[PDB]
Amino acid sequence: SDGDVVYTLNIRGKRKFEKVKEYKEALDLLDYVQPDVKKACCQRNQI
Amino acid sequence: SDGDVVYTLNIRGKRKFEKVKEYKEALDLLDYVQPDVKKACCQRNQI
Amino acid sequence: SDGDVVYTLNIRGKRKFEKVKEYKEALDLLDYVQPDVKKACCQRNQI
Amino acid sequence: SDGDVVYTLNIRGKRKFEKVKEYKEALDLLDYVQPDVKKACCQRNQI
Repeated sequence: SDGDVVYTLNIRGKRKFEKVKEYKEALDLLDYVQPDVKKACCQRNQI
Repeated sequence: SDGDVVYTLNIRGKRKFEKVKEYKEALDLLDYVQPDVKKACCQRNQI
Repeated sequence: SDGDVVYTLNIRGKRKFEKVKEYKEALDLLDYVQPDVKKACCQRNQI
Repeated sequence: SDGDVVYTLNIRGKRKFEKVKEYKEALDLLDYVQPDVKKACCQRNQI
């Protein structure tokens, strides 16, 4: 249910942000695509 | 391109691992689903 | 030198943010405490 | 009490790993240095 609560994360440091933002993008995509793509992803490039 | 180079990450601590593990899944997914779903994701649940 | 550049990351979704926010805190901490604590941390709970 | 349980995370992909490993490093540090350093970090480079 908690997927639209805009939680701002002011990350001081560009390089630092690049890491975190990569995680937020990844989390947003995790919460985006079908659960089955995750299974197929598991056997695509995951371990 | 480095997406199939098995890099083991021994994460001591269950709760800790749970955080990283989802990140690795999220990253695996970032490199999995079509770039267009990421665009649509941007307008689905991203900011 | 990019460690003090405020890069806002609006993370929609509480649970999502909780993960990334802990990552930004963790990164901010990586970029804070003494380098020797990292060595000791490496052998404290890191692998 | 879950900070010393070795949970291996085989991250396929170097670039991917660099991100997650940075998270695990950061998480390990979060559970390492004193909670007061986090407070001071908060007002050192955190937002």
